[PDB]
Amino acid sequence: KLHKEPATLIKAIDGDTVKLMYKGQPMTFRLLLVDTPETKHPKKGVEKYGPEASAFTKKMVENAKKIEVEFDKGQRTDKYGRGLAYIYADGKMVNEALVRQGLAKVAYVYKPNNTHEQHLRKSEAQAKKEKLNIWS
Ligand SMILES: Cc1cn([C@H]2C[C@H](OP(=O)(O)O)[C@@H](COP(=O)(O)O)O2)c(=O)[nH]c1=O
Ligand SMILES: [Co+2]
Repeated sequence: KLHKEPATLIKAIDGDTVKLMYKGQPMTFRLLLVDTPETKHPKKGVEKYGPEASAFTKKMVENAKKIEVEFDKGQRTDKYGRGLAYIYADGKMVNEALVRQGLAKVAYVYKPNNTHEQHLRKSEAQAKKEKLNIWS
């Protein structure tokens, strides 16, 4: 099945991208199955709820005692060299926490890297029926 491995926070970049020390190497990790509003790129840019999604991920990983990464069963990095994982901060999955708050939408679902897709879609449906943030 999937397994969690330890990692150490270096820096949170924005809502869905964080830099971590993993097995002794610095890497940027991109959260599987979600897309947060942009803070960066001019062909996207500071989007509504981008500042709040970044701050939520930053708060969540900086205050954690333990960060764990869980790779899915397909490729572990994307075309930019970013690690593709589910990230956990004291056992809470950051990717699901964002979707549950309406600060991310379920996106980039590429098989076989989709083990938690239904769990995330269930949380996104709840954030939409509660009209949270993106969905308000
Ligand atoms: C989440 C994810 C993104 N990506 C790619 C798709 C997009 O490519 P392009 O940049 O060509 O559009 C980009 C989205 O990342 P960001 O949302 O960080 O921009 O990263 C993957 O290749 N695999 C993944 O699992
Ligand atoms: Co994004």
